[PDB]
Amino acid sequence: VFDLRGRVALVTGGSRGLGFGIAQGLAEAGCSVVVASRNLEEASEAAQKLTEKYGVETMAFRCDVSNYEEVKKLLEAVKEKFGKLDTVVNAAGINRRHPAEEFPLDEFRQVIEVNLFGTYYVCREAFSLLRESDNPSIINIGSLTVEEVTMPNISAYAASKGGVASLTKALAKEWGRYGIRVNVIAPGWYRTKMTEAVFSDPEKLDYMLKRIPLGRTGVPEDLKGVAVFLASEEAKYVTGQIIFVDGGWTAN
Amino acid sequence: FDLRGRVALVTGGSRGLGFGIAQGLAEAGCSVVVASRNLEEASEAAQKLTEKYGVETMAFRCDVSNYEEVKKLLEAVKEKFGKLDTVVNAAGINRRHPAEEFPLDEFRQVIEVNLFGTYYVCREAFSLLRESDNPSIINIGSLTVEEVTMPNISAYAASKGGVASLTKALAKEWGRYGIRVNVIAPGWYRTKMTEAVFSDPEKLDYMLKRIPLGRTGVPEDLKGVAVFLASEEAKYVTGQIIFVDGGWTAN
Ligand SMILES: NC(=O)c1ccc[n+]([C@@H]2O[C@H](COP(=O)([O-])OP(=O)(O)OC[C@H]3O[C@@H](n4cnc5c(N)ncnc54)[C@H](OP(=O)(O)O)[C@@H]3O)[C@@H](O)[C@H]2O)c1
Ligand SMILES: NC(=O)c1ccc[n+]([C@@H]2O[C@H](COP(=O)([O-])OP(=O)(O)OC[C@H]3O[C@@H](n4cnc5c(N)ncnc54)[C@H](OP(=O)(O)O)[C@@H]3O)[C@@H](O)[C@H]2O)c1
Ligand SMILES: [Mg+2]
Repeated sequence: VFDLRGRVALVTGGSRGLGFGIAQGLAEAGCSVVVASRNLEEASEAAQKLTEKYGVETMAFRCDVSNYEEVKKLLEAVKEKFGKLDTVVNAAGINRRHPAEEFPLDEFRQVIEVNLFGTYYVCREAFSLLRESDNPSIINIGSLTVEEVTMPNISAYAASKGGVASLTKALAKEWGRYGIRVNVIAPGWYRTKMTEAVFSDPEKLDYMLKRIPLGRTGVPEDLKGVAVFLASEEAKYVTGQIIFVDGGWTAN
Repeated sequence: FDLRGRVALVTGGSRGLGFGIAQGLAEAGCSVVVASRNLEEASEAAQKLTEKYGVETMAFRCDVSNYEEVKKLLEAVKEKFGKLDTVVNAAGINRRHPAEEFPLDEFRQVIEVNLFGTYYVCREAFSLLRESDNPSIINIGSLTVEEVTMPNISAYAASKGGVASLTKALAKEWGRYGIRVNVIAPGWYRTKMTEAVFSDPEKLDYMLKRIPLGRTGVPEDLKGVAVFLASEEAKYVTGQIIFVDGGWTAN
C-alpha cells in the first residue's frame, strides 16, 4: 500500500526545488519519472540522480510548458519511452515581482502563460494516456495565493495560482467520469530559488515564522508524502481538492 | 449610500449583469461610463441610464483584452470627468468545450478577456482611483471561483479563479492608498451568456434544486451589493469574494 511500482509520472519543473522533491518522493515509492524543464542538462542531472538513488527508470525532456507544441512533443516522448502515464505533477512555474500599477504587461502575461496556460496544456495533452491508466492522478502546484496574498508585488503570480485552483476543479468535474483525479498541492513558504530574495530579508522571514504554527518554513521533503498519497490508489476518492502543506499558515 | 458626485466605469455595462449594476449605481446618483465592444449598444445603454436616472453618462468602445484600447478608455474617463471613484469589471466571455478538446486560441481568449482585461482596467484606473476619497474596484467573479458546477467551462473557471486571486493581490497592495478591491460572484442568472444552460429544462431543474431561495437571479439582485461596495459605508470591506447566489454556495 502506497506502492507506485510500475507507475509512470511526468514532473514538469522536476529539475530542482519543490518539483524535484516531489519527483524523489514518487521515485522512492517505485514510480518511473519523466523530468521536464527548460534546461536539458539540469533535467538529465535530476533524472540521473533519481535513477541512482531510487533505482527507477527515468527520462529527461526539454520543454517550455508555455509553448503548446513543445508540450505536445513532451507527451509524445513519454508515450514512446513508456507507452503509459499514470501521474502528472505540474510544478513548472515562474514569478516576477513588480507593483501591480507598474507591472510590465509582457511579464504579467508571461507568468500566467507558464503557470496557468502551461499547466492546462500539460493536462490537455496528458489526457489520452491518463484515460488508459487504472489509477490516473493529476497534481497541480498552487500557492498560498489561491487563498491569500501575503506579499506585495506578485499580482500576476497570484492570478495564475487562483486560476490553477479553479482549473483543477473544472478538470476534476469533467474528468471524474474517466476516473481521473485532479487536485492541488498548495505549498506554504519554502526556501527555493523562487523565494530566495524573501528568505534573505530577516524582517520578512521573522514575520513569516510568526504566522507558521509549526515554527519553521517548508523543505522539499515536506511534499513527498502528500504527492505519493494523491498519486496512490489510497487517494482514489480524493478529487477537486486544494491541500495546503504550510505548517498551519492558512489556519491562523 | 449616496453616490451623487461619484463617477463609475462599467465594462460590460451595455447589457446583462453589468447593465443591471450600472442602473443601480446611476439610481444612487453615480455618473456612469459604459464600455463594451459594440458602441451602439454601449451608447444606447448609457442614454437609458441618463433618461431613467438623470445622471451624466458616456459610452466608449473598448475590447478589454486589448491593452491599448483600455489605456484609451481610461484617458476618455479622465477627459470627460476628470475623476473616477468606482470600477466595475463586468466584461466577460465564455466558450464551452470539453477540456481535452478545447481549442487553444479560445482557451487563451477567455482568459485574455476575463482576467487580463480585468487586470488592464484596474492597472489603468489606478492613477485616477488614487485621487478619489472613496475608491472601490468591483470585479465580477462566478461560482467557478469556488466550484465548477457545469462541464465544458475550464477556461472560464480558470479566468474567474484568476480574478478572485488578482482581487486579493490588489486589495493587499492598494489598501495603503485606501483603494478597496472586491469581487461580486453571481450565482445563476439568465443572460445571453447562460441562455443555452437555461434553455435545457433538465439543467434548469438541477440548478433550482441547489438554490435555497428557489429562483434564479435577475440583474436587479446585484444592484444593492454594487452600490453598497461603491459607497463610503463599505470603506472597511476589501479583498472579499461576495456570492449573490440565492444560497447556492451554502448548500
Ligand atoms: N517555494 C515556495 O515557497 C513555493 C510556494 C508555493 C508554490 N510554489 C510553486 O512551486 C513550483 C516549483 O517552484 P520552486 O519554489 O521549486 O522554484 P524553482 O526551484 O525555481 O523551480 C521551478 C521549476 O520550474 C521550471 N520552470 C520554470 N519555468 C518553466 C517553463 N516555462 N517550462 C518548464 N519548466 C519551467 C524550472 O526549470 P527551468 O528554469 O530550467 O525551466 C524548475 O525546474 C511552482 O509552481 C511555484 O509557483 C513555490
Ligand atoms: N449570467 C450569469 O449567470 C453569470 C454568473 C456569474 C458571472 N457572470 C459574469 O457576469 C459578467 C456579465 O456577463 P452576463 O451574464 O451579463 O453576459 P452578457 O449579457 O453576455 O454580457 C457581457 C458583457 O460584457 C461585454 N463584453 C464581452 N467581451 C468584452 C470585451 N472583450 N470587452 C468589453 N466588453 C466585453 C459585452 O458587450 P460586447 O459583447 O458588446 O463587448 C456585455 O456588455 C461576466 O463577467 C460573466 O462572466 C455571469
Ligand atoms: Mg487566511
